[PDB]
Amino acid sequence: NLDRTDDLVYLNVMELVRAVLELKNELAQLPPEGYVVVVKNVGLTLRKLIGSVDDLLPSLPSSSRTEIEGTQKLLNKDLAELINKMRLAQQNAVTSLSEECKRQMLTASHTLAVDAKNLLDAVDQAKVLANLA
Repeated sequence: NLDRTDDLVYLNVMELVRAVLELKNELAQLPPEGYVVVVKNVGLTLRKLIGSVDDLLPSLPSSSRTEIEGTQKLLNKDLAELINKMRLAQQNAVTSLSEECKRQMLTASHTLAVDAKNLLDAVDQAKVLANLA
């Protein structure tokens, strides 16, 4: 089917989605310090992802290029939101509202992982239409 051999966009989407699933399982049992770290890795994998998307762009149909650049900005918003919720989680670590901002962290990072997965499909789609065009 698909050859992922030198496919960094693929690699970084997977690394990111993995990092999100890690947070999802660990958020329950991590002190405030412990999730700061996992979100920081989510940040890093994302900037790697965005990076490898940038290097790939020039080589696609303009239509796709424009759309993908759009989802890049969206991915960053998703990260901005995740960090927001992590801050809430932190200042509410001893309040009855602790549990809810852990739920919103999981939501935020879940929508980020999904948007990354959606981008992989868009990129894969674009690579194919490039072959056709």
